[PDB]
Amino acid sequence: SQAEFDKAAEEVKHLKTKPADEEMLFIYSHYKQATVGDINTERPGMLDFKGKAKWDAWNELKGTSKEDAMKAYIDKVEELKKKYGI
Ligand SMILES: CCCCCCCCCCCCCCCC(=O)SCCNC(=O)CCNC(=O)[C@@H](O)C(C)(C)COP(=O)(O)OP(=O)(O)OC[C@H]1O[C@@H](n2cnc3c(N)ncnc32)[C@H](O)[C@@H]1OP(=O)(O)O
Repeated sequence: SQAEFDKAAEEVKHLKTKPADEEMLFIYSHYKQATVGDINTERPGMLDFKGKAKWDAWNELKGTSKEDAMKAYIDKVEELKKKYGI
């Protein structure tokens, strides 16, 4: 793992706003892969925007490598910074 990623996790959660879905979706899938990996949970079903989008976005990366997902995750947090603050 690469702690800077977790640090990014704190930092992103500090964003004075909850970013737009796409940006959220990226952080979510990247964080979910970066930490969990092979999605093995269920499909929310009930909700779409917050249930399938964020599950789908992660299923779409089901077999990735932590560290990479971290770089992109963190780099996304950096991108967010510009738009939302951090
Ligand atoms: C529309 C579809 C995509 C977005 C769906 C919503 C969830 C997206 C998670 C990705 C990160 C979102 C960051 C938004 C928050 C900010 O950027 S700063 C926000 C100021 N806003 C508010 O106070 C209102 C919104 N706040 C929140 O959502 C936070 O209070 C939050 C709940 C994130 C605090 O986290 P915590 O209480 O510690 O844990 P959970 O409540 O379990 O976290 C919520 C979901 O996010 C996943 N998660 C946890 N930590 C991270 C990091 N670092 N990156 C990405 N995702 C993270 C949790 O797993 C949970 O999702 P899930 O398990 O999929 O249901």
